[PDB]
Amino acid sequence: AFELPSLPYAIDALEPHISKETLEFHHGKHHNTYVVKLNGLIPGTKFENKSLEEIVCSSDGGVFNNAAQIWNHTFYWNSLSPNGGGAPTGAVADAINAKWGSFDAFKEALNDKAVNNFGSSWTWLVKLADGSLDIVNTSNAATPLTDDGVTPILTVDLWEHAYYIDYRNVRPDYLKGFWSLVNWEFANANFA
Amino acid sequence: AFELPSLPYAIDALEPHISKETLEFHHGKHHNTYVVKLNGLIPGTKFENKSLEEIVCSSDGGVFNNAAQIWNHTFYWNSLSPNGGGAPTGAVADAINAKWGSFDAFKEALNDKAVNNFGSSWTWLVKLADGSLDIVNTSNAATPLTDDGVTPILTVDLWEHAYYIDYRNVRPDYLKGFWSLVNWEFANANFA
Ligand SMILES: OC[C@H]1O[C@H](O[C@H]2O[C@H](CO)[C@@H](O)[C@H](O)[C@H]2O)[C@H](O)[C@@H](O)[C@@H]1O
Ligand SMILES: OC[C@H]1O[C@H](O[C@H]2O[C@H](CO)[C@@H](O)[C@H](O)[C@H]2O)[C@H](O)[C@@H](O)[C@@H]1O
Ligand SMILES: [Fe+3]
Ligand SMILES: [Fe+3]
Repeated sequence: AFELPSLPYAIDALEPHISKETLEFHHGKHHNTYVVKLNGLIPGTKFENKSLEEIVCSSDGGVFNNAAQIWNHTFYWNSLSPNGGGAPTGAVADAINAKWGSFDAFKEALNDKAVNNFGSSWTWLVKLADGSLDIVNTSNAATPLTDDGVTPILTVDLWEHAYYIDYRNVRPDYLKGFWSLVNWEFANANFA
Repeated sequence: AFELPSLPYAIDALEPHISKETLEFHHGKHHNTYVVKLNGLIPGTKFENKSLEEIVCSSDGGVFNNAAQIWNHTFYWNSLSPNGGGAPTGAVADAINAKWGSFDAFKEALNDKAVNNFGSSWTWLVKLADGSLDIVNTSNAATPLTDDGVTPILTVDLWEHAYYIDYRNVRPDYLKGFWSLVNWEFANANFA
């Protein structure tokens, strides 16, 4: 069966941006529930012996909601880092300049998409088939991982459990936290 | 310009089921925000002079998300009361018996609809064209108000801000608070 990946850092490693408690519920409870829920759904079904990605790329309903959420979340914890934040670097920094003209322009473009992403959703930095960076929003469990020629680069969870303990209703404050945490390294690895 | 309706009871009136804080953020911030956003979008569009209900039955995208959320929320506040909870009464109680056989059947039915309502959503007790009761789920800002022949009776907000402060990730606990607060007098008024 599937297992809950270990967090890539200490539970308080992302303080003061994302709290030890948010990580305890978000990773320890929510992510974990998606994993039990998927395990509880695959016994004696096609998805029996398949990899997570194989499953998301081939299901609908409950199996997809749960599998995608497991993948989307693991992608999310990686998008954050106790040593991330600040100016982008290497190849990603450059492709962001190619696309938006500047990092600041990219930042404002992402924020806009994220604050306005209606309901439980996800906002992604992606690499397109033409090799260019773009920002796309997904709702609930939808993930670009299932889009041909689209390479997820980074993601921001916008379901309210991701920031309500720490920022209540103000997404902009949460996003301020994300930019302090952004894992550019994970970003460049995915990009290249 | 639309306005934030006043809360039907004191901010601590739903304690311990729904805290003073949830109400301050939920009613005082979340709901207020929809009001300001729709008030910001109507000017210069074919909605300027229409009623809230008129807007939500004819709008799209942003104007709809907003107007509907205002309607849904106003309905939601009325579905709770410091003097509600417990067994259904009068007309609604007997209709529940007619459809589900027993109040408990109805209840287990509804809880199951609500608990599995993926992402931001609403679970509704609606009165159908045939005169019977049914439970239906909408996601994000969708509302049965836009379905002809379908009269909305009660609703439970399932967006996470509605319960996270008080219950974190456990919707069933939230639902326990909802059944302690159900406003049967409002349900019966809408049914009659
Ligand atoms: O995994 C169970 C089902 O979850 C989804 O359906 C639920 O959530 C929807 C909103 O996201 C509701 O409208 C619906 O009423 C719920 O049952 C999923 O779409 C279903 O295919 C799953 O079977
Ligand atoms: O009012 C702004 C827009 O809100 C919705 O679209 C946003 O939220 C969607 C998810 O619910 C995202 O997919 C989308 O990218 C966001 O822009 C609404 O559907 C749009 O019509 C509104 O313009
Ligand atoms: Fe999440
Ligand atoms: Fe709400």
